[PDB]
Amino acid sequence: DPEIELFVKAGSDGESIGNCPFCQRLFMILWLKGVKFNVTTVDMNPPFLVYNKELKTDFIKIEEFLEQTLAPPRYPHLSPKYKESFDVGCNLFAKFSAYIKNTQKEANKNFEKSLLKEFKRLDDYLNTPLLDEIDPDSAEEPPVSRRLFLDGDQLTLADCSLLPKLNIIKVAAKKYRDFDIPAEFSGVWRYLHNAYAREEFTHTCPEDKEIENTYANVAKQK
Ligand SMILES: O=C(O)c1cc(S)ccc1[N+](=O)[O-]
Repeated sequence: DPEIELFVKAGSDGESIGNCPFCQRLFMILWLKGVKFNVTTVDMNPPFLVYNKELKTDFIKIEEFLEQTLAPPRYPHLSPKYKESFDVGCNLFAKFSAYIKNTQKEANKNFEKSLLKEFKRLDDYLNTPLLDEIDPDSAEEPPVSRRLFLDGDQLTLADCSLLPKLNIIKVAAKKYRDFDIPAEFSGVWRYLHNAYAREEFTHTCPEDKEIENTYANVAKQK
């Protein structure tokens, strides 16, 4: 295979994995490709990629590049089967971003509700059986989805995008707003339990502190 170096943002010691959810997304893509690569952290905007001596910089170009040039059969395809696997998480980070930046405590419930509404949209998607889901015993569509991840039972590009952002939301909102993702979002929790069991996700996460540091001067209410 090719010679690859991924440059990611460094954490507060200038060495550890810092909070950069697109860097984690690319780290996941390369890991899931099953390709050799090195990861370098930068105490400097990341991620950047060196692929056979060429510097690449535009994330979208990079993601397209990798999916197209690291292809089957040597490498797994990572594009999701269903376009909505991508589309479901579209406003979730923005709602979190407004919630975590709000400094008016009496507005907290309104911003939290707006975040919960997006989590509900995600939960519904994760509970709705995909068109390809067939119960192995009855051959009926299951009544509630059982698939591991967004698109099916493998990690896809959808998950490499969404998972890093959900980790940030989970960590930062718990730290600064005492927020827990409701237990009643059983679809969301099944997905998170499955994801946190995969090392491509957990071992590319920065330490929670790095994410807490990102929000330390925005999330304190006044
Ligand atoms: O980067 C985002 O905020 C994001 C945007 C869209 S349109 C879909 C999924 C996403 N995920 O997964 O994070």
